[PDB]
Amino acid sequence: GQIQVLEGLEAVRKRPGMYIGSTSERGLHHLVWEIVDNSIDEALAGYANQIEVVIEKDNWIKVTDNGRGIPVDIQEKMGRPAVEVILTSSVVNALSQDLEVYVHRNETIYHQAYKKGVPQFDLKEVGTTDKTGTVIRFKADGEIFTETTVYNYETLQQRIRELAFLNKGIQITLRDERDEENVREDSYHYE
Ligand SMILES: Cc1[nH]c(C(=O)Nc2nc3c(OCc4ccccc4)cc(C(=O)O)cc3s2)c(Cl)c1Cl
Ligand SMILES: [Cl-]
Repeated sequence: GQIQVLEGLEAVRKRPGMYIGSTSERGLHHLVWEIVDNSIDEALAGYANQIEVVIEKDNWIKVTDNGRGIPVDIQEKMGRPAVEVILTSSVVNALSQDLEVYVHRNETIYHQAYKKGVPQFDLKEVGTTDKTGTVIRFKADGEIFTETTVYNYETLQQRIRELAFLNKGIQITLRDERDEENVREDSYHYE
């Protein structure tokens, strides 16, 4: 089970272009689409209706949704929490130098961090909450994306606007916090 996980990460890092199209600027932006697509699926299942994408200092990406939260129940097949199985099978996690998740579920905040898809510690209870949803924060691996790891605000804006237009009823917000002195936000919500 666990051995099959490591080979999966190795495979994605060995031929990243086969999984995200390219290691150019295009492939870097794809990382955001892959995570946002998971939030959109949770909205289409009837659970979520708000997605926030933040470009943080040093081109971290934070994606937050108000869905049910990725499940944390032990996956009888792997003996690992479901969220760990799901994120260790993620292309984005494989192609990130660092990735962390916060799940709000069962009135609890759970946290796990990864490097190149490898968990750095067991899923941990870190707090309490009266909300549900998922926070993903990731830093693209510069060893993979050798051209640029800098996000283009207008590229992300055009695609987020498109996703809000195609998926009516979902509020999707993009915020650029890289320059703390000039913060830019665009928020889209069709019908
Ligand atoms: C930013 C973000 N959000 C999500 C996300 O919310 N995905 C979810 N998948 C799921 C989900 O997927 C299927 C599942 C997987 C393992 C164990 C039970 C169900 C189930 C349930 C549920 O049963 O309550 C809830 C969620 S929420 C993901 Cl994945 C990412 Cl990345
Ligand atoms: Cl759960």
